[PDB]
Amino acid sequence: SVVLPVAKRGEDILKLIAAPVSANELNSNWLYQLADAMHATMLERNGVGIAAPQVYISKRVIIVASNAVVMVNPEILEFSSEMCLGEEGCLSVPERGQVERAEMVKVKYLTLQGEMVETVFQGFPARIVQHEVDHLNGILFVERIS
Amino acid sequence: SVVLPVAKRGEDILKLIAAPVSANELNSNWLYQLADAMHATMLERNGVGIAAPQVYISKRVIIVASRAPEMNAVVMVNPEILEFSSEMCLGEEGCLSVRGQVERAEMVKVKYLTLQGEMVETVFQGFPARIVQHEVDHLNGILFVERIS
Ligand SMILES: CCCCC[C@H](CC(=O)NO)C(=O)N[C@H](C(=O)N1CCC[C@H]1CO)C(C)C
Ligand SMILES: CCCCC[C@H](CC(=O)NO)C(=O)N[C@H](C(=O)N1CCC[C@H]1CO)C(C)C
Ligand SMILES: [Zn+2]
Ligand SMILES: [Zn+2]
Repeated sequence: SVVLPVAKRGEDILKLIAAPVSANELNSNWLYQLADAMHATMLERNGVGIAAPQVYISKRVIIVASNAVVMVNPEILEFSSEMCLGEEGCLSVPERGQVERAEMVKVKYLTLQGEMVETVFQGFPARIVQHEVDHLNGILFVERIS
Repeated sequence: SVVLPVAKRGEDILKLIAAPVSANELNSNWLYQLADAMHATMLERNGVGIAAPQVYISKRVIIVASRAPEMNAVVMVNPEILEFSSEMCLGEEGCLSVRGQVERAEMVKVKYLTLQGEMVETVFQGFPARIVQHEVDHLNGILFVERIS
């Protein structure tokens, strides 16, 4: 049910490298409750994704929802050299911007139950993925512009 | 219960000022679960307290659980030390995230919220007072090794 407070540009939490979710957390009430609160917060703000650092949780959890998918410890395995520009805004940057992304990405991640999945995204979902994974590595979208 | 991974000295999560728990989070399953995982992790690491930043959660939640006197564990949300005593004690401190000597106030008066969100004000003495000072230092981005003076 909970909507979490969101960190804004300037706050140091957003510039860290987020720590991996551990094995013990997989399939826990702990992790389901985190994911649920992140999903509620994204919904309240009209987001199509969210990353844990943005709700002060320095853990590698994102949600992508252009059904909403929860990804634990995601890794982008390859980017296409084919690029595309999209307009991005960020819940943490209250300034929107035109940003180049790989048109396609191959990604590996864990579900909340801890099952390994691998998949490709194209177009907008793929931009969402790259934006959220950027949050996990301490990067805001404005740093990908200039 | 879940045992969580713990940040060690030189991870920058430990150097931030942790954000206050919001009103909407009080009395939520979210918060009960966070506190439960913190509690399990402290027990499994043989600590006598824990702060949320140590488990990568940049939020103002601590647990004080001396064993040293023995007390029942207390969870404190948005804790605030309203008064430190002029009296001081010095004793060996170590941290799940790092030992040596630290001068602490011998008494502290602390105001905090329970997990339901009830306000409580309590005076700690001796070692529990040191535990509180240490955990609140974690919330403000300070490790005890910065206090070996
Ligand atoms: C675009 C790449 C993904 C950005 C995801 C963000 C959410 C966020 O900050 N995640 O870290 C969002 O939903 N942003 C929205 C957004 O940019 N949207 C919403 C629909 C179209 C798209 C492009 O402007 C609004 C809320 C600013
Ligand atoms: C005022 C001291 C408070 C220290 C709290 C730490 C745990 C911690 O890092 N919390 O943020 C701890 O449990 N440290 C233990 C500790 O210092 N103990 C355990 C029993 C008594 C005392 C010995 O000095 C061990 C793990 C080294
Ligand atoms: Zn964002
Ligand atoms: Zn400590």
